[PDB]
Amino acid sequence: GMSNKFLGTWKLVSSENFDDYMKALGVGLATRKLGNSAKPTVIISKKGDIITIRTESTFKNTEISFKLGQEFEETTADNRKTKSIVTLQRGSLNQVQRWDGKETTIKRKLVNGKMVAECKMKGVVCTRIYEKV
Ligand SMILES: CCCCCCCCCCCCCCCC(=O)O
Repeated sequence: GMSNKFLGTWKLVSSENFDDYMKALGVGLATRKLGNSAKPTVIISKKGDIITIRTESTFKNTEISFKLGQEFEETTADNRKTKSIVTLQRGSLNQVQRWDGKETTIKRKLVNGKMVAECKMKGVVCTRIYEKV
């Protein structure tokens, strides 16, 4: 299953193209400004076969709990109500969110002890790097 090397608390240290990513999602300007300013913390944890990914920022906190490969209801930070599935592919945690006939993917993998999130919406690709705290 998911490597335990994912487990822990992670701090955003880099973001690239997040603004176009948020635009692609339909996020408005004032909200994009706060999203570009945010340096969130991501806490990954597990209890049994339930994985929890919690995101904490001054603007918005979010949290999802799921079992691999089982679709669940998610409320995103920009308040989309999505049906989502997290899968494991070559050590990459891959989240797909679907709503209103659209789809975005967030792929999280470990690289030299950092966590790299790649976010994809309509060909826009955003890259966010996190360091373990
Ligand atoms: C990310 C929380 C704070 C900013 C909230 C602004 C609303 C836009 C959210 C878009 C989806 C966020 C995807 C984040 C991917 C990651 O975990 O790095």
